[PDB]
Amino acid sequence: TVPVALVTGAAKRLGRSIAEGLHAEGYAVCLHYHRSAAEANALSATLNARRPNSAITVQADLSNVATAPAPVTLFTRCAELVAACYTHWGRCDVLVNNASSFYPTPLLREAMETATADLFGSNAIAPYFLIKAFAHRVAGTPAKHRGTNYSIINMVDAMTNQPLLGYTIYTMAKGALEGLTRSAALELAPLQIRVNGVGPGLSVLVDDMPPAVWEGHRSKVPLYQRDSSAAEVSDVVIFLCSSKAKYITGTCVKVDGGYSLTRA
Amino acid sequence: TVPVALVTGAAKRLGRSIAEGLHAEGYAVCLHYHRSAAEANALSATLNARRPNSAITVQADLSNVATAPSAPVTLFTRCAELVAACYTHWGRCDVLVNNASSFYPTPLLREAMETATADLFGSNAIAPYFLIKAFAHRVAGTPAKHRGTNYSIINMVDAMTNQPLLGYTIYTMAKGALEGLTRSAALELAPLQIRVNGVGPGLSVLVDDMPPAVWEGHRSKVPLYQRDSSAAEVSDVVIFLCSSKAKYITGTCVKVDGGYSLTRA
Amino acid sequence: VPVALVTGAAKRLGRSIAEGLHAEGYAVCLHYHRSAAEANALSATLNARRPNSAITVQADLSNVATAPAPVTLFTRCAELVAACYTHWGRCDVLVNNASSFYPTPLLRAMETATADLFGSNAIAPYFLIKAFAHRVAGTPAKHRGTNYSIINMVDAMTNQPLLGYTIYTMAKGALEGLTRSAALELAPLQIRVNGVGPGLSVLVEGHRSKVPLYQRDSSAAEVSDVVIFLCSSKAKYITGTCVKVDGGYSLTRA
Amino acid sequence: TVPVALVTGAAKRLGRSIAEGLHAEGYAVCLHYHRSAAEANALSATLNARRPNSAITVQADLSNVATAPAPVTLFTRCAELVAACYTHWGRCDVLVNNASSFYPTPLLRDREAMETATADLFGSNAIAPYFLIKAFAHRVAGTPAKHRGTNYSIINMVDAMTNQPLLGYTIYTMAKGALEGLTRSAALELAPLQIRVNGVGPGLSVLVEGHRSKVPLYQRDSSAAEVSDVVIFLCSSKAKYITGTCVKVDGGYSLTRA
Ligand SMILES: NC(=O)c1ccc[n+]([C@@H]2O[C@H](COP(=O)([O-])OP(=O)(O)OC[C@H]3O[C@@H](n4cnc5c(N)ncnc54)[C@H](OP(=O)(O)O)[C@@H]3O)[C@@H](O)[C@H]2O)c1
Ligand SMILES: NC(=O)c1ccc[n+]([C@@H]2O[C@H](COP(=O)([O-])OP(=O)(O)OC[C@H]3O[C@@H](n4cnc5c(N)ncnc54)[C@H](OP(=O)(O)O)[C@@H]3O)[C@@H](O)[C@H]2O)c1
Ligand SMILES: NC(=O)c1ccc[n+]([C@@H]2O[C@H](COP(=O)([O-])OP(=O)(O)OC[C@H]3O[C@@H](n4cnc5c(N)ncnc54)[C@H](OP(=O)(O)O)[C@@H]3O)[C@@H](O)[C@H]2O)c1
Ligand SMILES: NC(=O)c1ccc[n+]([C@@H]2O[C@H](COP(=O)([O-])OP(=O)(O)OC[C@H]3O[C@@H](n4cnc5c(N)ncnc54)[C@H](OP(=O)(O)O)[C@@H]3O)[C@@H](O)[C@H]2O)c1
Ligand SMILES: COC(=O)C1CCN(C(=O)c2ccc(N(C)Cc3cnc4nc(N)nc(N)c4n3)cc2)CC1
Ligand SMILES: COC(=O)C1CCN(C(=O)c2ccc(N(C)Cc3cnc4nc(N)nc(N)c4n3)cc2)CC1
Ligand SMILES: COC(=O)C1CCN(C(=O)c2ccc(N(C)Cc3cnc4nc(N)nc(N)c4n3)cc2)CC1
Ligand SMILES: COC(=O)C1CCN(C(=O)c2ccc(N(C)Cc3cnc4nc(N)nc(N)c4n3)cc2)CC1
Repeated sequence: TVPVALVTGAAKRLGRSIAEGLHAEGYAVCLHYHRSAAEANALSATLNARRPNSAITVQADLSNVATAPAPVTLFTRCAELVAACYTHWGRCDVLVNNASSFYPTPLLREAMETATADLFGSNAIAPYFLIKAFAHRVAGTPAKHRGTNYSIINMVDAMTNQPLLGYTIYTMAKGALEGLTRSAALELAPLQIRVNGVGPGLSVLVDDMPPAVWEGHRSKVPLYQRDSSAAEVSDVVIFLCSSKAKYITGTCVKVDGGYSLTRA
Repeated sequence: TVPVALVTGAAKRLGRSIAEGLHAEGYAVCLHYHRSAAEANALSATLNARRPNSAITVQADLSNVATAPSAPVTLFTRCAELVAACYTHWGRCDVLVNNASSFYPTPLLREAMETATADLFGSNAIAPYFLIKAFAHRVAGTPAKHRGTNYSIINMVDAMTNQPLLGYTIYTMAKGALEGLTRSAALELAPLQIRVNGVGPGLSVLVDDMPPAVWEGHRSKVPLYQRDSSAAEVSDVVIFLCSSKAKYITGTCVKVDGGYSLTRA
Repeated sequence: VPVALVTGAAKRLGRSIAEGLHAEGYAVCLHYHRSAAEANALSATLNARRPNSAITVQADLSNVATAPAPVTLFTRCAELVAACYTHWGRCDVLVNNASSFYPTPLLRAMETATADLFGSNAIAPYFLIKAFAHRVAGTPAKHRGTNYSIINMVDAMTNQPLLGYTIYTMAKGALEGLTRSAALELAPLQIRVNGVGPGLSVLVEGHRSKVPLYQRDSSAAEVSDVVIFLCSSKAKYITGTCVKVDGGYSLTRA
Repeated sequence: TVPVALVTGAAKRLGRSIAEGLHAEGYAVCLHYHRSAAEANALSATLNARRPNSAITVQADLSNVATAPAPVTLFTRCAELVAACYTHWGRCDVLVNNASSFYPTPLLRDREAMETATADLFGSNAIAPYFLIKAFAHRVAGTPAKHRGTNYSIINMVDAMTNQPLLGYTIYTMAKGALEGLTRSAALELAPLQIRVNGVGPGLSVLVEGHRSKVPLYQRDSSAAEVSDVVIFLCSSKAKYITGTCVKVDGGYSLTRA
């Protein structure tokens, strides 16, 4: 039988590239989305056309809030994402924690608050609950029926040790996700679940600024003097999920073109 | 003329030693507590006896939850009022030590878990963020000519979290976040000359609620002295980092672990 | 056909790296110091699979002068890179794998130990990288390869130092520095410089059981496959980074 | 009883500040120098004037080369530095590995040049510290327990910025990486003898406007005292639970990005 990957925030950009990369290796893919229903469903369509019954889409707000049905908690919503894989395909072999909100939370001058739950939920708390659910399902599976290549990838940030000015909550949340990578790798090793991180520097940079400014930022990357393509990140995620990487756990791989080696 | 330090979770153990260490250097100290009212008030008494009007106590749950007042009171508001208490009482707040911290297992493998999330993440990460925000807002709001000359924020982190304690995921995640806060705040608050640094104990003031051989077993693994640290062995470092001699240090984490993080299984 | 230079290629991890690269279509220059038999045997196997796809070169990578004026380590390193160019006209990949490893205790010979441990693990890699880079720079842009990659074999565990191994540990620390410095300086020439750090691999029960994942040391392939990936064009945005291949061993504490 | 500190490259700048800081705490200080005899001797004079017999000077090339007397090896020269403390004062409590050469060794465009460069940069920054630590430890081990000092401390002067390497400075950067490894390895091995081994890493200090303005805190390089005071604290008994750690003294400079 065919292995299953759950990719959060899979609709576009890096998540899509990760979903596509995994699909190209033969994985059936559960495509999580929050607001990008159209893009997610379009991606599912493409993948199901190449290979029937190889893609589904699930909607979830991964912010640390209760939602409307008692109210539904984030944990419950995370458990149902993993469950959707089991209900549809009877398994979940790979989890990619990719979904992530990203915007300023300045230290210096119902916003703020919202911001805390959105940024911490998507980047840190939801990944925790998702890993918990993922692990619970593997533990609950009889050893003889388990998959042979369980892999969890956390999308971190190569640059957060050189924090982006005004992005504290985001930076804090990636710090937490790094901790989750290490703690989960240790605790889930007995179940042969590998937990690793991939950290982009600058990838698929949006040109929503003066062209010369866009160019200024990307030119700072020592290698190629440009931001990465989506595939340049996703191919690494795909390798780490492959059985050739089966001795790697608890580690974060920078995919940053040497950007973290720079100084002001 | 007397500088003011806010120390969270100041009632006992490391927080108390930090409060005492800062007080010994001339600081007036605002002693935060959650459940340890007796201990906090006793400590305040001792310090006020040595030096009148050099200690106060404030109560606050630093968990990421709304509390009862009218509208519910958010964590952010509660954090702001901690900083405000220093300004109301002494007209200043020069040092913040994010020490308060909950610490217990949140296993990945087999109502509870949810209060756990808000308690562990609130105390270790979210409250420090809001506390730093409030601290910084008050400095920015103070006219340059009236500002203190040695602003210092110390976050109590963990020297061992890169070698995670089995079953302590949320706690470990939260310290990870606090490390991020240290670095991000240091960069952003540098223009205001607010230094933000971390102190990371390994094993300190270990309590023996286990067979003696097991207790001795844990402490013997520390390469230096084969023992856990005293409270002062940690707090003295916090105090140095707050001193003006350490005024070029910001955004860094100092391990106080007797070489424990150098070990392997 | 692209060319890889693998130092200490005769056995264990170096052999697995040489084999892994060869399986991807690389011609491979197999460096050895004392293991002539093993190196030549490996060359034979590879040349049998694919004619003219393997050669062997001998060099002491210790920081000493050797007999011919005496020959310096730098010269010896330059000749290793040169051997690739003389034979195949190119050198696309360099894997700094050769490494001596033994106690240099601080608490109760020592001088050859310093030159051996520091030379193989740090100084020779530096000279090798220098020579490698010089040859790429000297090649006209239109004739250059499209996937230049240098991999340094580091150690996942050296931040948790092995008791009594100071010089070795120092040397890996230097090799890590080399990885970062070289990655930055050679970026304009599109030469990627990265590190792979094993924890416990191909151990010659108590020790291996401490590895959280699988409770065993790794196989050679479990390390070499990662080296091979980093050399592939799919990894072309990775430079200046070290990848631990340690089954979570560096996450442990006493 | 008067404790003794050996400070390498003690003649000027940070080393001098470290020597002065330690002396101000009551230490007798052995001032190592290579080429700066005048400055070293002038510093010794000042310190001996404040407190008779509290300073001496010793000359040594800490480069990884043999010198003229059989030729004298670096190891021997390092052992004699530690020995000089014992001969003069009967003890050596603190070692500060401060001496360091620092200049470009470019990977991209004189063969003898590059070779003395290797031995000079690696010797001073890494190999000599190793031998110095070895000698230092040997002397403590050889001292009967009842006669040992109570606050043994070795400080290695590292670099806060080497993870963001200075372009063209490979050998130097490699050597600091080695010194970091030495700090960690020595801390572990020498823990049983209660010898603490730590690192201090400046970012930009006592620079000889564009460069200094990049430091987030104060937008300037540090003073010598802003670094040396930290070295002094780490050697104090209040820091006696700190070992195997590197303290950045960089005004947040390592937090920056291009
Ligand atoms: N791009 C870079 O240069 C860069 C650099 C460093 C690290 N990274 C990391 O790499 C990963 C992917 O990068 P990216 O640029 O592709 O990310 P992105 O486009 O900014 O976000 C990816 C997806 O996350 C989902 N998301 C955001 N908030 C959510 C929430 N509260 N609940 C549920 N889903 C939410 C969104 O889904 P919907 O659209 O469906 O709403 C979005 O499509 C992220 O984890 C990021 O932190 C990226
Ligand atoms: N001790 C060690 O071996 C060790 C090791 C590594 C790191 N650390 C770090 O060093 C710091 C102090 O260590 P410690 O052992 O002295 O800590 P601790 O005794 O376990 O906790 C300190 C105080 O934190 C307060 N606290 C806990 N949860 C709170 C909440 N939800 N809201 C408000 N206050 C809360 C408690 O105050 P009340 O008693 O008033 O309720 C407690 O007295 C901590 O940040 C810890 O993470 C310690
Ligand atoms: N094995 C592990 O558990 C482990 C763990 C961490 C890191 N590593 C790293 O991974 C790499 C390979 O590991 P390994 O176990 O395969 O290494 P290894 O067997 O101990 O050594 C590999 C080769 O290095 C060569 N070599 C040693 N000293 C030399 C010198 N002075 N001049 C020239 N060549 C010299 C030897 O070549 P000859 O036989 O021809 O003389 C030897 O075959 C090393 O860099 C090591 O540091 C390995
Ligand atoms: N200054 C900074 O911005 C900065 C930044 C990062 C790290 N650091 C570190 O902090 C330490 C001190 O900094 P600094 O700027 O004061 O250093 P420095 O002035 O450049 O050098 C200090 C001393 O090292 C000695 N020295 C150099 N090569 C030697 C050799 N081959 N043998 C014996 N002695 C040798 C010299 O002694 P003589 O004059 O007697 O010949 C020199 O006075 C160094 O370890 C450095 O790496 C400094
Ligand atoms: C108002 O709009 C603008 O013009 C601003 C865009 C943000 N700005 C940047 O400099 C900036 C810094 C880092 C960036 N990245 C690292 C790219 C990027 C893009 N999307 C992301 N998404 C997530 N979730 N996480 C990331 N780290 C992430 N990162 C992008 C822009 C300032 C200008
Ligand atoms: C029942 O079996 C279990 O599940 C194990 C969990 C950990 N156990 C400990 O005894 C224990 C006690 C103290 C420890 N420390 C690291 C000391 C300590 C004590 N209080 C603290 N408080 C806070 N806030 N943060 C800390 N890092 C902290 N650390 C570690 C393990 C019991 C064994
Ligand atoms: C000739 O050497 C000797 O005198 C022996 C002394 C006792 N040894 C070990 O117990 C020991 C400890 C750790 C080991 N490993 C972590 C495996 C290993 C085996 N070979 C290696 N070779 C190199 N070059 N580098 C390594 N890190 C390396 N690592 C292996 C043996 C080392 C071998
Ligand atoms: C012979 O030397 C030369 O060729 C010059 C070339 C131009 N230089 C600089 O721009 C430069 C770059 C960085 C600097 N610093 C980070 C300050 C500094 C000054 N002296 C030092 N000395 C040592 N030993 N180590 C250091 N890290 C060190 N650092 C100083 C000057 C260095 C001096």
